[PDB]
Amino acid sequence: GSSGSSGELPKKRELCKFYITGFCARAENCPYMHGDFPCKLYHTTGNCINGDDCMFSHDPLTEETRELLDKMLADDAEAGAEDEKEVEELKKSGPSSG
Ligand SMILES: [Zn+2]
Ligand SMILES: [Zn+2]
Repeated sequence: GSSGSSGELPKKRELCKFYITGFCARAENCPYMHGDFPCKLYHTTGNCINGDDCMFSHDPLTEETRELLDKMLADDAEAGAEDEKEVEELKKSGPSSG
């Protein structure tokens, strides 16, 4: 990357709230980012659980994209919701059969 600049046009460079799952009514009509968008996990720590077959792009962050994360994260991180959690049972005792 050398230019960095990006003409000012009506295009959302954010992670579509649908792409996350894959059910986005508008495919090529989605003003948001789908693939190009850089992977989060791959960055959060460096390695992605998915692997080489990730649904997200693993390209090297750029002066541009970089700005995205700053927002995406800030939004999510800041706005966090509580969710139940527990430790599933490995193996509960069972009766006998004869
Ligand atoms: Zn979309
Ligand atoms: Zn990934």
